[PDB]
Amino acid sequence: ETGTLIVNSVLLFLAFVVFLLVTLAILTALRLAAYAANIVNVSLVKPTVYVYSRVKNL
Repeated sequence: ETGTLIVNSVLLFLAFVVFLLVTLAILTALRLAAYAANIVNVSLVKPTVYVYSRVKNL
């Protein structure tokens, strides 16, 4: 091409999203591992919402 970065970006971005979609949840497996230092290696992001607003306020 003569500088077409849309065909290479639109094609990659597509295969990229799907990758991040699942690859994302994976990162979660690590988070729960943190709670393992207290009781069990189980945790969630629901109770973490408290920070959602905090970070936003900052």
